[PDB]
Formats: sequence, structure tokens, C-alpha cells
Amino acid sequence: GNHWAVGHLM
Repeated sequence: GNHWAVGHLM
């Protein structure tokens, strides 16, 4: 449910 940038970016 969370985003992607949260791990793919920051």
C-alpha cells in the first residue's frame, strides 16, 4: 500500500 520512492529513492 505504501509508495515506491520511499525505498526506490529515499
